[PDB]
Amino acid sequence: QQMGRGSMCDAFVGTWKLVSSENFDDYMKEVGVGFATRKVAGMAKPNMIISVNGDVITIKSESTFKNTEISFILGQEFDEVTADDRKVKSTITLDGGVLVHVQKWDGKSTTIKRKREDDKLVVECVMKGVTSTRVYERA
Ligand SMILES: CC(C)Cc1ccc([C@@H](C)C(=O)O)cc1
Repeated sequence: QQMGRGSMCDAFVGTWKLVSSENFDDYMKEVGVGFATRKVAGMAKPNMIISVNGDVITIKSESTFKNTEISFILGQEFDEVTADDRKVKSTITLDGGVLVHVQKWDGKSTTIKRKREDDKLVVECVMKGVTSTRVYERA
């Protein structure tokens, strides 16, 4: 083994905690999440952990609601069971330094974008005309 070099996604690596969430309930409604799930998922305050190992990116989310973990290679689709229990087909790419996560299921699609803004990691969840913004800071 030799030690690898860095990459642009290193800006994302680390441990992040949710500090603010706007219009997430409306997002979840638009996605089709049911009442009891929305209310408990909307109350969650996740720690999000992003790591890189070679070509593989891992995103872990930990909360009192659910713990999730996905591992992927940019541009390479995978199967994902989401925290709300949708079975989706997911592809995650970089677009100009934004991590773009598209989920497809049941003829529907939603996009989750992650972007660095100052010391924060901003998450933008989009379902048709409904957007939710979630802001994370370093743990
Ligand atoms: C319909 C919802 C429950 C799916 C969902 C949206 C956003 C996240 C992460 C990015 C988050 O910020 O918690 C996780 C799950």
